[PDB]
Amino acid sequence: PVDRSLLKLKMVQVVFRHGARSPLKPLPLEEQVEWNPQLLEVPPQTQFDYTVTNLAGGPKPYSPYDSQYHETTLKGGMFAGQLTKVGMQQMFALGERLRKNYVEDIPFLSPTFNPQEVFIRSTNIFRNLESTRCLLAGLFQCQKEGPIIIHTDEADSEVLYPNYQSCWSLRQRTRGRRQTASLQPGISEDLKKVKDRMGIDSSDKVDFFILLDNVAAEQAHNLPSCPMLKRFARMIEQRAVDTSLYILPKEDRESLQMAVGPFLHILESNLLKAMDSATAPDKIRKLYLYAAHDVTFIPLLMTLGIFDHKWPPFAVDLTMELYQHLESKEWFVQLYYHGKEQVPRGCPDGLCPLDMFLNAMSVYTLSPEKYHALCSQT
Repeated sequence: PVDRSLLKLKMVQVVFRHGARSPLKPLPLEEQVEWNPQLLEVPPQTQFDYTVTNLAGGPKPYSPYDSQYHETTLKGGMFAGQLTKVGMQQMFALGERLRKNYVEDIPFLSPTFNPQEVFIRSTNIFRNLESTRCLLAGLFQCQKEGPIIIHTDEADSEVLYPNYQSCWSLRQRTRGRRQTASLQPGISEDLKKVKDRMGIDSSDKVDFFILLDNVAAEQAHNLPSCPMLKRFARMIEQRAVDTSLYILPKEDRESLQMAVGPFLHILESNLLKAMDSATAPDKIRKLYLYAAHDVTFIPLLMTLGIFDHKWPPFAVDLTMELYQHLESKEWFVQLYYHGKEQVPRGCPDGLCPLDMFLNAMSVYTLSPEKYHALCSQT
């Protein structure tokens, strides 16, 4: 048994999903809920100025995703996929929770944003950059000692989600299952049933991802959803998860490696920086922030053996704390998901000795050189 009073907090990594937003695509029904631009009013307490650069960096890369979303105008006038004031407030509250843990309860982080203590990375999509702003606003109460810089990568090299367009081997392994996923036993019958009851045309192309997208977005904003959409909300969520897992199952190790392995390699590398005491204390940070996606969380959670079979909700976070025992000099990792203490695969306890944790992750970790080899057929 370890006495936690001799544990000293060294490093924190937070991976989070953006807050509540408008749907990527609306449902194909004559009667749709309105997405009103009034939902985009910025809460004053989240006002924080930042700039975005590439990883170098370097100018903010072009975002194909932002362009794609602006091609879709929802009933009411909002664009698809935009963070709302509801989402901004969720991200702010996550920020204030972090402040409680890492600023107030122990003096780990400065009360004001210090560029040298914090590394910030996001995918290059407006809802993630804005969520990052709101998280920081809550964590630092809109106070900074220096400019906030968010790093983002070119879409073609991005590792913060499974990248199908850039990784040829991943695309090839999953293509067959992706084709047939909605035709699988029990998924297909449920899908047919929900579409029938909702009066959605048999010809319309709709899967559980689209249904879940809309019910989660509508529910988070308390919009007047179709009564049948509400009746099936839980089943819809379950089947969206089943679809995802059929395509990228826990038993397919190599697909998991290519999907999340490079991101895990990043998280591992951060932990390892603690093993070198003298080397580059300049490069090391106290806090690493990554704005990632629900499609990142699912495989990520599975590789850590903590997946709960729920769709990762708006503003969810995965938090990794690294401690060193002051007497023993042993290193320990603690993992939390959505505020809840977790016990990862291959770990005896919630407080996991660093060496055992690293061994567990190493099953799925993918170095950049290996990953690069697989991204190409030739």
